Amino acid sequence: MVGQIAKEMGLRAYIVGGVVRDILLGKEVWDVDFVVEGNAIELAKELARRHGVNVHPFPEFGTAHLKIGKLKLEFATARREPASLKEDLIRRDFTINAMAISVNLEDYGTLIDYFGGLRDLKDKVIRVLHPVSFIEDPVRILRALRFAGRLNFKLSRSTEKLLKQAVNLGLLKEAPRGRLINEIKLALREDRFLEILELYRKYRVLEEIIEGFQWNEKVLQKLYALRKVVDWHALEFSEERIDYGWLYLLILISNLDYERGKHFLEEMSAPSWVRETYKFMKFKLGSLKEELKKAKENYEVYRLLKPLHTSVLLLLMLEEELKEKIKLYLEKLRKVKLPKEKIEELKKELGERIEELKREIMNK
Ligand SMILES: Nc1ncnc2c1ncn2[C@@H]1O[C@H](COP(=O)(O)OP(=O)(O)OP(=O)(O)O)[C@@H](O)[C@H]1O
Ligand SMILES: [Mg+2]
Repeated sequence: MVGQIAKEMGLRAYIVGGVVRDILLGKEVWDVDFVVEGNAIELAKELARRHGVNVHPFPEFGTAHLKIGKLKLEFATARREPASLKEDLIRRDFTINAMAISVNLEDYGTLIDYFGGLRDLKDKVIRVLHPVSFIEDPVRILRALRFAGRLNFKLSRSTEKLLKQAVNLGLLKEAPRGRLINEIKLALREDRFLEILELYRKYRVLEEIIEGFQWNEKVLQKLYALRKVVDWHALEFSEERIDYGWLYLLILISNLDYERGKHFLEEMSAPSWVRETYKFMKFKLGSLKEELKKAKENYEVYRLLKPLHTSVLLLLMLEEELKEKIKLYLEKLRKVKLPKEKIEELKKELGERIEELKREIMNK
């Protein structure tokens, strides 16, 4: 694979970063990151050569990206931004991300841990490499929590102190906006994203990001309830799955004004249906809940929930009194079908009579 060419080219290549951590944690990963002492670009192009695949070079970044099957390989030259592996490693964020495993033939299968990344790994501890790490790259403030959210890891004393410092220093607000938005977009893709929100509330990061944002108990409660509803729905219908991460985000921004909220969602590069759910949540949701509680017949609820998005209904299952109604619509009302002969007798305006018969049968 690599070590052959690394030996033939006299270079030294290493599997580096999150991939190594995932391997140690027994995680399946098809995305592989390499750091090389040598010329990594030529090594990558020669790998792509021998394998006969296509290689995208990046002279500016001094890196190369090549894909074999659905497996993606990124090769990078060791750099301090020559530079030894250690110097390339210490510039990264955390200890568990700071390790490497050699693919070179002599040392193959050797985990190289300078900073005790394995020590901090087994202790479930997120730890920065250097004391200025948060000031250096503010994104890490969020990142740590995310990892701490994902793996259920605790922040070390030093790390927590530095993090709280950098947060109180407000460096988060003066951080590059794009990278922050990216980190947030990556955070919501987590299944542990709710716990990440717990850490967010704990260290108050969102208050330093979004305009006029604060925390109250009702939002948190509706977030737990949201987790319940999401778990139940994901349990019942496996083919109806959507992205639930945005729903929590819509819960958080619920109390905020429409203008800045819309601007924020457009700033997040959010999907259509999400922002549509937001606009529908602001204005039309109140009268929706009103007329929903005012519905005597099941068919009326069917008519009301028919044009609605599924996410809107899932969001509507948060109400206790509306639970059985939503569950009824999902598991019964919308599954109703008809025979042939009846349609033929109706044909001797069509959809009207169809909805009429729907009204007839769905009330049983
Ligand atoms: N903001 C950052 N500061 C320093 N190093 C970083 C930063 N972001 C990523 N890295 C380094 O890049 C490597 C992989 O990048 P990435 O941000 O995808 O993290 P990851 O471990 O791959 O997370 P995931 O497995 O969830 O994708 C990490 O091991 C880390 O050392
Ligand atoms: Mg990765």
